[PDB]
Amino acid sequence: ADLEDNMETLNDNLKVIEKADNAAQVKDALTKMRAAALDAQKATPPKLEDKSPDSPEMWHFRHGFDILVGQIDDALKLANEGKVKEAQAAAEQLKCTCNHCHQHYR
Amino acid sequence: ADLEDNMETLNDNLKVIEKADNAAQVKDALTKMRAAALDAQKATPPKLEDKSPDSPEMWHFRHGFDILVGQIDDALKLANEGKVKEAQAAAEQLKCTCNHCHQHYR
Ligand code: HEC
Ligand code: HEC
Ligand code: NI
Ligand code: NI
Repeated sequence: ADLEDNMETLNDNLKVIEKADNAAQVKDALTKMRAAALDAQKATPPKLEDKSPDSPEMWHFRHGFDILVGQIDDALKLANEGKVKEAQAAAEQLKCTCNHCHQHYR
Repeated sequence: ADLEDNMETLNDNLKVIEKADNAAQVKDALTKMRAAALDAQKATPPKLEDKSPDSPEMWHFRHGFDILVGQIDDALKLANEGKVKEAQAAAEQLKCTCNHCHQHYR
């Protein structure tokens, strides 16, 4: 999917986790976010100056999703252990990683 | 003032906002952070002592304080509207910006 579809998937499913009642909902949302993050990882940010694939800026972009996926996996482990409240708190910690990447385009 | 002293001003006024009870305290602390951020913006950080003021590194360093000041101005607006709770949440959300500059420059 394109970057915009991925970002909608991420934003939508973070809200799903926030209002979820059970682990199945949290796990399903986190699984969808993980796929969307790995999809977006291969895209190019539209406002980036040097879009050269090996530029530090492009590596910092790709690495942002590595960090995001690691955090998604942290939350997935908690949800996999039936720790719904804890997984939800872990998902909230994603937000600063989202915002970090966005700030490179502001 | 130097970066370390301005950073102390920012860190301490973050705590003043956290324990504040009214809009006057929050406004006073945010205004103090705004001033410290604009003073810090004048400085070349240690890891860039080698770099010109028109260098892209320094443009982005100064831009980071503009982002932070923009967010402080949003929190000020909330406090001037008497939304004391929302202003305090906004001040907390600043910490993500604090950490992002640190990753790239500290
Ligand atoms: C880079 C490493 C990113 C991470 C991590 C996240 N997002 Fe993102 N997002 C990214 C880019 C390059 C952009 C476009 C910026 C621009 O030039 O406009 C976005 C944008 C969004 C949006 C706005 C919708 C859109 O532009 O199509 C949303 C709602 C969004 N992103 C959500 C989001 C969330 C919830 C994230 C973490 C869980 C997240 N993004 C991470 C790049 C990156
Ligand atoms: C760049 C745009 C920055 C923003 C935004 C914020 N800070 Fe910062 N901070 C920055 C640098 C380059 C440094 C290193 C200075 C040095 O001489 O090494 C720092 C350091 C700090 C510190 C440590 C201070 C010390 O005496 O070692 C603190 C406590 C700190 N910064 C706090 C802080 C807060 C709370 C911020 C947002 C509200 C914030 N900083 C923003 C650069 C930047
Ligand atoms: Ni970054
Ligand atoms: Ni000093």
